[PDB]
Amino acid sequence: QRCGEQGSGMECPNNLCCSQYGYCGMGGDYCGKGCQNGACWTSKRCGSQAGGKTCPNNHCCSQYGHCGFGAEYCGAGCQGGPCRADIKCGSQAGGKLCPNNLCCSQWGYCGLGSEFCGEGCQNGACSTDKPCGKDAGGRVCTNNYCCSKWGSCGIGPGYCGAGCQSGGCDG
Amino acid sequence: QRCGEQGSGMECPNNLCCSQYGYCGMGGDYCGKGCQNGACWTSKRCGSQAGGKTCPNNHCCSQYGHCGFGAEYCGAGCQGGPCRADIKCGSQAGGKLCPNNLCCSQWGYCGLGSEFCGEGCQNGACSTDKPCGKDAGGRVCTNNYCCSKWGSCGIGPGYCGAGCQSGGCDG
Ligand SMILES: CC(=O)N[C@H]1[C@H](OC[C@H]2O[C@@H](O[C@H]3[C@H](O)[C@@H](O)[C@H](O)O[C@@H]3CO)[C@H](O)[C@@H](O)[C@H]2O)O[C@H](CO)[C@@H](O)[C@@H]1O
Ligand SMILES: CC(=O)N[C@H]1[C@H](OC[C@H]2O[C@@H](O[C@H]3[C@H](O)[C@@H](O)[C@H](O)O[C@@H]3CO)[C@H](O)[C@@H](O)[C@H]2O)O[C@H](CO)[C@@H](O)[C@@H]1O
Repeated sequence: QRCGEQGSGMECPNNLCCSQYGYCGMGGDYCGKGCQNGACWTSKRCGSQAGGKTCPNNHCCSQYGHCGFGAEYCGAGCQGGPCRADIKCGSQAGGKLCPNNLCCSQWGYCGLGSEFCGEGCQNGACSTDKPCGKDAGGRVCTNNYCCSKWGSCGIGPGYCGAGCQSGGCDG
Repeated sequence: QRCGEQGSGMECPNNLCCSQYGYCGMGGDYCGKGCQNGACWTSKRCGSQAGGKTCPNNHCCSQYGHCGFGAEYCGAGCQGGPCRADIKCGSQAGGKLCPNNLCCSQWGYCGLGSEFCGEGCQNGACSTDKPCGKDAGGRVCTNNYCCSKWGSCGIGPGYCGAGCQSGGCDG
């Protein structure tokens, strides 16, 4: 239920602002001073102008490095988030990965749903579930995901714990 | 640190899958059966198809009522979320309010950032706190937000509890 640092990076539903103390709400108490994520009155920096950091809550990063929605943020110059432009990736783009765990279609563009994560998916939250490791001819996961003992890619102690074949192993 | 139901409608950062058990991670144990939000393998339903339902994590609802990202989703047809087309609202669109607490600009389009939430903001998460209640001519807030004791609009205990002048007051 807590959010921000007090909630492990958690986000509030419906763009609700996460107060500096880690609770979800709307109003100055949450959206004002110390706002962690959500519709912060005080807009979060991103991309080029902010060390490459991405926007939380899947907001778009304007050409100016500010987080939000609308033509201004998602239109021309958008550096991140659901940009109105099509985001290239995969072999077709220097082997690039999609941002914020987006899947890369076989056609070389970023997205989510069966058309992007389905078959041909190059990276991101692909739902194909290709095996990795000892039995996959030594295959390693994409996105530094952890290859578990059963030889599946994922993130969470069950994938990254002891017996973590490769990737972001805790162990 | 719980997501979905077990964490009060809370969502994971970076489109991480909220498991049936309320924990964030990626993989089948998270993104497969039971997934409550995030980049679930079997995409969430929305729109007119699912009773008017919005998409979690600010995903787009395609014309067919499935949640995701990419041309197919946010492109033509888009029913909700950060569509490619501009979302009209306010007095221009029949006093229509923006979805997901988005701000309705002075011009009749939804968004987040100083441009939609500042001067002229019509509904949604405006950063401007127009006073409500007794000391405001008995003005009421937009979106059924709670007019608080001290005379401010917001959501959360402080605003909707004891001294809630109007709105989504509980007590
Ligand atoms: C979309 C976006 O990221 N807006 C930022 C804003 O952008 C910084 C640049 O602003 C340009 O001027 C904007 C101005 O801010 C708007 O109010 C106006 O309506 O449109 C013009 C378009 O150019 C300047 O040209 C440029 O020098 C930058 O300053 O910055 C503010 C904070 O400064 C931010 O809150 C907002 O999200
Ligand atoms: C954008 C969207 O909502 N996609 C839905 C899809 O929507 C109905 C249409 O499905 C098309 O089929 C998909 C196919 O399932 C994808 O895997 C493939 O890569 O692309 C096509 C085109 O989007 C039909 O061709 C079209 O006529 C519509 O009926 O429905 C599917 C379930 O059928 C859903 O999984 C997908 O997320």
